[PDB]
Amino acid sequence: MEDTQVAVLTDPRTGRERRRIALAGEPEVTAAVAEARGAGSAWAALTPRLRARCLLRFADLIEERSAQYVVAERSGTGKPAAEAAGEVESCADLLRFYAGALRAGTAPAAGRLLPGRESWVRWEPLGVVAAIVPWNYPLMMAAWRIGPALAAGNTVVLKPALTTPDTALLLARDAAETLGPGVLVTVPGDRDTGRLLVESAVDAVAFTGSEAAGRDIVGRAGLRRLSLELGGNCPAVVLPDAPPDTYEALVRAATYNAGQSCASPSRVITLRENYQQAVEGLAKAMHARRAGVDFGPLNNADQAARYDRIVARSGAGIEHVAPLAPPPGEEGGHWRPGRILADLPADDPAVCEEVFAPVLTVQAADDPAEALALANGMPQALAASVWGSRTDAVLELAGELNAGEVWVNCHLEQTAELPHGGRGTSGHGTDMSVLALTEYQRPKTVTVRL
Amino acid sequence: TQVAVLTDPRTGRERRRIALAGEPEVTAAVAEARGAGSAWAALTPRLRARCLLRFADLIEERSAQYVVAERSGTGKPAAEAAGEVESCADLLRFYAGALRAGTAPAAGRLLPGRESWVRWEPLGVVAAIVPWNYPLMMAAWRIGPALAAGNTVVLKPALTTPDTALLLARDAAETLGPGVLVTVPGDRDTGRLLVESAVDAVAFTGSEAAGRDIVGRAGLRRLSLELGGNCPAVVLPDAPPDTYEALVRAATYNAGQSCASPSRVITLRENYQQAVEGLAKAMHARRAGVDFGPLNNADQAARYDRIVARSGAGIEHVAPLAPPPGEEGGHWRPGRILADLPADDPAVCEEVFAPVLTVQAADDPAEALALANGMPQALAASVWGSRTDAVLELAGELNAGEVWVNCHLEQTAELPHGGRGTSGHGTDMSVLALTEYQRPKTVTVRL
Ligand SMILES: NC(=O)c1ccc[n+]([C@@H]2O[C@H](COP(=O)([O-])OP(=O)(O)OC[C@H]3O[C@@H](n4cnc5c(N)ncnc54)[C@H](O)[C@@H]3O)[C@@H](O)[C@H]2O)c1
Ligand SMILES: NC(=O)c1ccc[n+]([C@@H]2O[C@H](COP(=O)([O-])OP(=O)(O)OC[C@H]3O[C@@H](n4cnc5c(N)ncnc54)[C@H](O)[C@@H]3O)[C@@H](O)[C@H]2O)c1
Repeated sequence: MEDTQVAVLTDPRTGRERRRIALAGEPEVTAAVAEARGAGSAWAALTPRLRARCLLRFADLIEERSAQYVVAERSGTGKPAAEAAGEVESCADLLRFYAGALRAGTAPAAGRLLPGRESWVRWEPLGVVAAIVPWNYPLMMAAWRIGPALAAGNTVVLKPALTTPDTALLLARDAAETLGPGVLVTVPGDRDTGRLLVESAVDAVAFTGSEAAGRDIVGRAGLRRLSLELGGNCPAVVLPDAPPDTYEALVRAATYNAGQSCASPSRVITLRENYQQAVEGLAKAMHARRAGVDFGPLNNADQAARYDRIVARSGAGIEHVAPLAPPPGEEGGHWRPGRILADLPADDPAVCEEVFAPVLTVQAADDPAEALALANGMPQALAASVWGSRTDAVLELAGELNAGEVWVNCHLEQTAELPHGGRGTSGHGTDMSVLALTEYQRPKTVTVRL
Repeated sequence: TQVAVLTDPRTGRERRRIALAGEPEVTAAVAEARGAGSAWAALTPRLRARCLLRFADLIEERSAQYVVAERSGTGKPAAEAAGEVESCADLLRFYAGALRAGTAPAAGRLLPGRESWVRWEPLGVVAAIVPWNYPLMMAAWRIGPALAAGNTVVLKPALTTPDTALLLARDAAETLGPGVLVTVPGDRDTGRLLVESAVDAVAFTGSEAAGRDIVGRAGLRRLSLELGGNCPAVVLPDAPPDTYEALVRAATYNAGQSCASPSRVITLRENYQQAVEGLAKAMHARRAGVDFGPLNNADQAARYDRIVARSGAGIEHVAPLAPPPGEEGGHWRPGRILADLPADDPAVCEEVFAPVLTVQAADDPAEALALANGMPQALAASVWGSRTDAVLELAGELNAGEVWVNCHLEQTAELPHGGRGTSGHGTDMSVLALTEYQRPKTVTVRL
């Protein structure tokens, strides 16, 4: 029976049609998983040398076509040119990192561990990995999952978010040229496509997205290996001797990708002495950041309405709204301005919810110990920053914060070598660094009687 | 509070009446472990390792009581229980040492103008839920790395075998500090209440059905699963002379109640009959009640009966049953060799969890590998043969976390164990186990 599900995608900067795309249903998901399964034996049988070379060519091909990736990434996100260009560079770098890391791995030392036996330990891939990724960093979130998965010798079915299939489709095209047909397969679709993929004949699921989706996936993934990266609600603890550029730096991080980052600063926590300085300093810095000029739109109409709802429900006694300046002809885009909210209770909706927009709340604590309690007082625990001059104060807080990343006098700065990953309700995945490879491979002990 | 009335599996007679924990007791146990978490996590690695070394030595100092306790609800022979007490202490010493010797991604100037480093941090309170087949060792496998990583632990032993878990909690209190390890006896609903409690992670060892339930019940808690095996032993025609004796020894260890016990013997056509007869001769010398212990409980014995009755095996060799006088009411089942059976036979596809071996023939090593890898479960395997290229090529191809060559069921604290497929994806033993119980933190400092 002839049947095609269709999405008419729109540019978030303008609201106009940009792309009509067919969505994958059960037949396309089943076929994609079978294609990756069929490519698995030849891909896994490559030596590390040959596998690394393929991934290096993959990264160079992305780089060679970087202008095309930049346009594709911006079409569905509204990202500024400079942010998209940086993320294409970071994508290729991450692939190069794992290309090199897959040859440099270690295992428990081999030898005579049992009397009269020679033993060693080898690492082996899981098989087919499903990677399901959101719209906020389509290319980078794809790279975080497929990089280590492919490098560990798995094949991959990649399911991008409904509004941002574009770079995932280019990745599949360029992987076919450099890794081989079927090694990386992309299936565009909405949430239902993702659910079908989780129930398919894949060996593992690598998910990045909302907590509600994460909780649904846990149940329906069964005994498949599961890696979750969920929301953050990240604190920034600002001490009275914080450096002069603290407010500019925090506002720069909060308006990067229009504040649509898991690890963006959200909950600014000061002491009593610097509370009003921080509110005014953040308000002045944010006011210089104009939506439509200095950062992009929110991804879609649901995000903009959600922003509106949380702002309306907040009991903030102080509210500073930055300018809204959509370019000519872009009034139909999902533009929302920067906001600073202050004078609000510890359980305020703007504090407790992940706003996912350039909104900063400001709370005051009596002393560093209460600031730490506020910072660690949320169920999510992903990233954090500390701002201050005194080594003992900031490094002690850095050890105490419940987060996979703690920045001191900076925020939202990442590199392929250093891990990222949550606690609490943020999921327990590890992205970046050599530590990410372990999620996609399993050890085998071989013990030989002499 | 409900009271469980436990019986001795060697006799069927009452042996212990012990409280079965419900929600109030589970909730209080988790709060006790949570209250101990801050001081335990604050110990330096030097002090934490010294605590765990004293824990291991206290267990060995009290090994006679651990042996009696372990045997009481299992029926294990004395020599097997004594060896498992030694392995328990050794594993604790291994993780005492490993916790000081860890590494992390190298620190330094990874970003311009930034100094970065990576530290490891505990999850918090870990729930350890373990089965009755190796009560002490499976407790050790979970609590060892969890405690060494700075977590406190709530340990939920199987209903029929709380005995050594209670001793561990007493001896942990004396060496690690009160509340660092808390033991909660109970049944599967005690375990479900623990999964739903305010623990940060669940480390589970047991049946596939329970694992599937726990996945849905555990929510966003970090989860580690060690589930069933159905382990093949590929026996080539040039396998060494002691092959059948060694396979039978591994299959009757702990009355075959091992996740990694050999189950599916797979030969070629030229050595098929030799294997059936050699295994039957070796198994016939192992008499249930003298040379190995009972099955754990009446459910296990009935499960044995159902699988054997359902099998379409054309060949069946039954070893003798010889329970001592006074032990006629225990859950005794004999060793068995089954052969001449289809590839989807119940005895082949199910984990019998008793001293039963099936024997199947393949045309060549390629088809032997297909059979060995043709099950949903994928935990451990062995290969028996003399030629280096043949056995080592098979060892690479088998889907298993452990492959033994010309041996079976031999483990040590340094070397990992862990499943694929429907066997779960946890890692036990080796330094690799520690990662399940800790999380990295990148600290990046602006210069
Ligand atoms: N922890 C991290 O590293 C990280 C990184 C980026 C984003 N995030 C989080 O992701 C969230 C973004 O929200 P969103 O609305 O884009 O997330 P979402 O969960 O709605 O969508 C994410 C992806 O999952 C798919 N999906 C949704 N429900 C599914 C289901 N039941 N089964 C299978 N697939 C399903 C979607 O189609 C999409 O591809 C934020 O909470 C953010 O913090 C976390
Ligand atoms: N390393 C491994 O992979 C490994 C090691 C030993 C045993 N095993 C497997 O363990 C199995 C033993 O079977 P069994 O019947 O004793 O196991 P089981 O799953 O019935 O019980 C195991 C433990 O889990 C508890 N439990 C049961 N259901 C639960 C639930 N829904 N939620 C929480 N806790 C629950 C029980 O009370 C007990 O403490 C075998 O299949 C064997 O292969 C695996």
